[PDB]
Amino acid sequence: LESFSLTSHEKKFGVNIEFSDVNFSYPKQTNHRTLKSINFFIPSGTTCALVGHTGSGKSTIAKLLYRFYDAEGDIKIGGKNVNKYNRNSIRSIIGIVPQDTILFNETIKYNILYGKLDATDEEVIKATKSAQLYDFIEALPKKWDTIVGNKGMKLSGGERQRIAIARCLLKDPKIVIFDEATSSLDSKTEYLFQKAVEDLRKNRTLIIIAHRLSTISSAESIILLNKGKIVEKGTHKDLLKLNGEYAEMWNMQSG
Repeated sequence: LESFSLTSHEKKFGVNIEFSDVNFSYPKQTNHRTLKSINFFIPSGTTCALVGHTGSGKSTIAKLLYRFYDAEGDIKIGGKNVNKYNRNSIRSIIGIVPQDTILFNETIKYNILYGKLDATDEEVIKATKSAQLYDFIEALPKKWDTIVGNKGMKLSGGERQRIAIARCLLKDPKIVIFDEATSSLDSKTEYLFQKAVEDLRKNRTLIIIAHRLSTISSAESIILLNKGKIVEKGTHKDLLKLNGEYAEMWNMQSG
């Protein structure tokens, strides 16, 4: 098995992603599939939002890109089939910012550099400034050396996810998978999000798993899943005009 390699252009600007007639069920899910005849293509260096009710199969798409499970059908990165490569060379070009990040019981700086144990203090500062985490850390009583985790200072979900964003910028992958955990209790969370997304997206292919549709409206492509099937695809304006399920959700969430 080969090791995945990005072209020089791909390294500079990002890589495309395609799923072709992809079908999956989890090992214990012995009656039904979580994903059904999934076809989509993400152009390199663009953003793609995956939307849909819980159950739709949104997060399973990510797990298959990161090779957590094997699917039937074809997953291709940069036109190349992932089944020709060893898993670790695929994962090295993908960064996950999950809904919920578990912290090591260690300094905040240790938790960040885990993205790339190598990083210079300078790369670490830049990552933490992009993640919107620098003023939070400068204000801490031990700053960098503050012990976090479950013995240690407790961080919100928003804050832990900013560590995850920083880990990811340090990793510097060419694919970023970002499960959004903005809160409709506080509009600063979404503004922080976008500030991060702006830096995250820079010269990368970015997939956003969205639960709140407003985080996603300027995404170059939105894919709406309904029970494992992709039922609609396009940009925000087009999906509203379609007046289908994305328009229904959008209006419920808008009130």
